[PDB]
Amino acid sequence: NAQAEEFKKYLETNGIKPKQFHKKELIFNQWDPQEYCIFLYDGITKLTSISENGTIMNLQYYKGAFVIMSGFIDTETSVGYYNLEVISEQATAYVIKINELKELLSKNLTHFFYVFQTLQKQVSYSLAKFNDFSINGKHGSICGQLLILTYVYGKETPDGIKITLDNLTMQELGSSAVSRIISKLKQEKVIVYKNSCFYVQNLDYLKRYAPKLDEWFYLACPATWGKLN
Amino acid sequence: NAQAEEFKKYLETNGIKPKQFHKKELIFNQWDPQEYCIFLYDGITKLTSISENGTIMNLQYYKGAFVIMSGFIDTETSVGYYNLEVISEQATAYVIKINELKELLSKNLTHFFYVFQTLQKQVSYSLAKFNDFSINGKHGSICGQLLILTYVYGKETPDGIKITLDNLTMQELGYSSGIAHSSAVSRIISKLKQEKVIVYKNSCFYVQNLDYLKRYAPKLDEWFYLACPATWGKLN
Ligand code: NA
Ligand code: NA
Ligand code: NA
Repeated sequence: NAQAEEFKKYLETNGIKPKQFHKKELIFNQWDPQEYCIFLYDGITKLTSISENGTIMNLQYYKGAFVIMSGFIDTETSVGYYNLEVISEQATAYVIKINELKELLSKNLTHFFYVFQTLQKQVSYSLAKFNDFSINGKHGSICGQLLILTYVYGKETPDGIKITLDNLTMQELGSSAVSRIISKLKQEKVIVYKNSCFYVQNLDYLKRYAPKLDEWFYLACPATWGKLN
Repeated sequence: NAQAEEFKKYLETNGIKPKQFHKKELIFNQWDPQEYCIFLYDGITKLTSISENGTIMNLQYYKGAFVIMSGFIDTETSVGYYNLEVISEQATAYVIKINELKELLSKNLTHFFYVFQTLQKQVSYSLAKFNDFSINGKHGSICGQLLILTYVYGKETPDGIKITLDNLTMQELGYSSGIAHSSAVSRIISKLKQEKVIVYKNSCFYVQNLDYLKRYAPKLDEWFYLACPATWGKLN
């Protein structure tokens, strides 16, 4: 992603070094008083919350390249008691104190527009998820999450759209009601297991039940949307 | 709102004037290829998506002051086939072409942060809406909406905390909770009047048990505490 590679060099040329993380590590957590701006360059993470019970909740997924900010840019304070956990085997990330970021984004508007637009993609993603769930319920959410994975990691082949993604990580991403919905799609031959890999074979099925997330992808990632359309 | 009033001045000093919009008007629409940045200074609006079927989906709500951009600041293309409908009697908004915005947010950083901060409030608001819904479902969603309406439009009266809105439609109340049809909403509200959490009296909604709403809208209450601590402190 060109605009992301440019933001990478802009951070390095300004002295900011990357950092490695491993599965189940927290890049930022809900208890640190210091808030941070995260440039997830490589890997897959998830935003998590906790209730009074101590139930963990999964709220959002992020793949690199992308930006995640745990604090408001102006006040420099938490936007919510969230933790950012790595679920891939490794993840390369740049961690920036929010105050440090603003003098940094000031001296180059192009990178400001980059970060600014990542927030926009985030807003509309959540509204398309809500829109799809409002119509086709949890079955719409699952088909949407499958549609995203298909567009991002899918390669067209004779067996279908192979999800180029380790089966470990792919099993996690996809509650008891959640298990049954995924399997029924497997039952209906929407996504098939074959030769240690998973292939998507009824892309129209996913587009049908996650139509607003299919639009979000079209309006936000047209080039990635076009390869399989 | 200090930083919002300062954004108002910056626009008027650049030739951008306010515009009156009456109820049911669309400040931007999903069919207009021109995308805009909307600085809703006063009034109440809702984001909608209209299907070919002709059904209408209520996705988000905004009061002034706030900022709603229909296009991506960089590409200037649509972020989604959405409309911004006015649901208050009148509304006051500064309507800007996206390309003209990059020219202004360039010259001032301070404002650019302001609009940047609104986006952050949107994201964390949708995630808090979602969070409270996963734990407490439709009941929590409605509690959340009532709680925010209590914080923002709360006046202490002998009949509890009066929600100072007019024509405050029960259906518009459910649309904001993420609930489409009036059956479920009617059911939930019934249990709330029975449990003496709310009362429908002078054509209007009064809150009588604030702690109850906080109990089932914690993540949304935690959002307002972190997002609008001044307004949050009114009733805590
Ligand atoms: Na934090
Ligand atoms: Na194509
Ligand atoms: Na539009």
